This record gives sequence, structure tokens and C-alpha cells, in this order.
Amino acid sequence: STAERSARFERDALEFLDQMYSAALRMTRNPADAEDLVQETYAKAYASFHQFREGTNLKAWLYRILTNTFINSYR
Repeated sequence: STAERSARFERDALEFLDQMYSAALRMTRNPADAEDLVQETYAKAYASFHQFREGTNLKAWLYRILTNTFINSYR
């Protein structure tokens, strides 16, 4: 189903939340900014599931959304 895949993607993504917030602490040097940066990355990630294909390494796909947001928001 379209809903199943997507719910599976969410949980897979969330499994990494901590590794992602931890990386975010190291790039923003600020809990508050680290959180905002993660949150916005996940929101962006939920919103684009449509484009995440099949094999694509999930972690690298999130890393990419996270850098794009670091750059274009924080900074």
C-alpha cells in the first residue's frame, strides 16, 4: 500500500533520529538549534518520501536532507 510503505519509512527514519540529533549537536553547537535542525530535517523527510525510491541508503538520504537544511536555514 502507499500508506504501509510510508509508515515503514517513517519508523525506519526515526530509528536514526538519535544518530541524527547527535550529528546535529556537532554542527550547530547548540541544543536548541540542534533540535530545530533535526525537526525540520524529518519534516522535510516525511514530506518527500514520494521521491525516496527503493534501494537508496536511508541514512545517506537523511544526511543529505540534513546538510541541505543546515546550509539553507542555520548558518
